[PDB]
Amino acid sequence: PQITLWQRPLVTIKIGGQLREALLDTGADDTIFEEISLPGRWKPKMIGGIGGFIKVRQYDQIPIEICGHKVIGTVLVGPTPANIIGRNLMTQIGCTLNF
Amino acid sequence: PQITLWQRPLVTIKIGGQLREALLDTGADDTIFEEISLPGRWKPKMIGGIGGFIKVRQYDQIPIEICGHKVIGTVLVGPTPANIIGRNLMTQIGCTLNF
Ligand SMILES: CC(C)c1nc(CN(C)C(=O)N[C@H](C(=O)N[C@@H](Cc2ccccc2)C[C@H](O)[C@H](Cc2ccccc2)NC(=O)OCc2cncs2)C(C)C)cs1
Repeated sequence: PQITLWQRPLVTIKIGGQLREALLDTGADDTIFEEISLPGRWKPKMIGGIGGFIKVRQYDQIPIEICGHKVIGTVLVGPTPANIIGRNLMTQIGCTLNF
Repeated sequence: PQITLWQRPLVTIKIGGQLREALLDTGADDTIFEEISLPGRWKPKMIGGIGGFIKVRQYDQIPIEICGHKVIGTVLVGPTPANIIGRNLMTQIGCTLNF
């Protein structure tokens, strides 16, 4: 579907049996969620943002449904104020920018 | 044109007679530049993001050229690690997300 930018580009996604809304963020290399429960092993990691850096957990090969699209990738879990779908996953649903 | 997301979506801009590269950021409501010199008055403002918040100057009605597209809008200047073009200007050039 095509989405204009008069409003924040929110998408509904399913991950680990949980439902959430996330922002399609072309300005984000990675995908991060605020508190969700994911299983298994992860690794420590720090993300750099506009206001500074945050410490997150890094999970790989995590199944994720973005607008009905099934894909798998690396998902970070950390203290973000907004759930974000990054380029690492937007690339997987074929999402592009147009103008 | 069309822009896939395998690489950060950078565009070349001209603003205040100065050249810069910026990220087409669908996850940003506003446009922010680190160190550029803009004329005129401005109003202090704070912006939030991953990592915390930062104090920035808010200039309105600033002529800016984005990939050859001449438009005008609010531009923030402040301690940001990367130049960002927000939704406030992306809508001006008719930029959309597609998948
Ligand atoms: C619900 C409430 C919390 C919300 N507020 C907002 C409005 N806000 C603050 C913003 O749009 N804020 C923008 C912003 O930082 N956006 C950010 C996402 C975000 C949104 C909301 C809250 C926190 C983070 C997203 C931006 O693309 C920044 C740009 C950037 C790139 C390189 C270096 C520094 C910065 N990119 C990143 O932070 O990349 C790192 C990563 C971000 N997410 C996963 S990895 C500013 C640039 C204007 C949206 S949702």
